[PDB]
Amino acid sequence: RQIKIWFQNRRMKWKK
Repeated sequence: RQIKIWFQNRRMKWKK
């Protein structure tokens, strides 16, 4: 399945 790096790859694109 997914949801492991998915939005994490869209997460890495953050401002944290």
